Amino acid sequence: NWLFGKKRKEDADALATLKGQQNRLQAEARNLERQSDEQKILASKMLKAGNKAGARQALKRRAVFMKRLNTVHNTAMNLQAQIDSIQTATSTAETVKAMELGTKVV
Amino acid sequence: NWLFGKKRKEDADALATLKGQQNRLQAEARNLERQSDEQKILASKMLKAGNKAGARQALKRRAVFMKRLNTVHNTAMNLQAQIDSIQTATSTAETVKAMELGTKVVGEKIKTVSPERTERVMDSVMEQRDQIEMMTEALSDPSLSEGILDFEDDAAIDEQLAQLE
Amino acid sequence: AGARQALKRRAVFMKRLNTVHNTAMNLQAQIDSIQTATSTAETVKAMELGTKVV
Repeated sequence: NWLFGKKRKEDADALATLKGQQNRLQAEARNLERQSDEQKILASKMLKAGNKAGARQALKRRAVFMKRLNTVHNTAMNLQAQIDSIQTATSTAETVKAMELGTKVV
Repeated sequence: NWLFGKKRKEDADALATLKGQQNRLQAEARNLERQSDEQKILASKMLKAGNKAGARQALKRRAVFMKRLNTVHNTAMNLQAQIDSIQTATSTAETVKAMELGTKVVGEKIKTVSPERTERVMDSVMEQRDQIEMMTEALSDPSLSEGILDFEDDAAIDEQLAQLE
Repeated sequence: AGARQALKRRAVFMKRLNTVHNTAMNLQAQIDSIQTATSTAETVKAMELGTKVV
């Protein structure tokens, strides 16, 4: 009876939490990409201005930004995979219940 | 309950302390850079005015200023790394809690409809398909009705076809 | 390399599409089984009535 609504609420809350966390991770990835583009343009500008050890520092900064971007991207992908697992499990349970109903009738 | 707000307050206070200390270190680095630029310009000016042992003293002064600047810069970088560690740890803990919530939900769903129940349902479907095929084949057998005369008039109907042709 | 990622994405989408298509086909087969069983039961009852009369 009332337990079905509670189960639906729990699934919706879990999906909301996972999507909110994925929103934070996408925001952080966007910030990292912004910083990486800024850093690439800055490195090109100062190489225009004639410095190369500073360009080594700039490319190191871009490399660490790219590494952090890749890590947050993979974490967001894993959260997406778990959201997909929740949806697939709900659909599979409903399909199995329908098949069981048809089997009972036949 | 109330402990969560206390934890948030403690993390915010720690970040405030670290950022304030980094502000002092950046201020000191700025002062050192100011002094180093002043010293370089002064050295060039007095070399214009013709003195070189004083220029050795001036370049020594600039060298020690540069060394202090490098040290404070590295200290500020380390403080930045620790601020990053605090933020990364908070984000990682929140992500792990979200993943645990999703795992709990999927575990309850898989407990409700296991794979054993799925295989039982599909076995029932295949068995009922077999039974329905048996019943449908019983009622549609041509040997009950269609084959009334099994007699060897295949030759005779061949002759009637020849008659028509 | 982005095209490798894109074709991988299309491949996983195609796999999921195939799986849902097969599940829908199985549900169609079970609907057909329900209809066939109802028709067969009605036919057997009619044949039994005729057999009683004869």
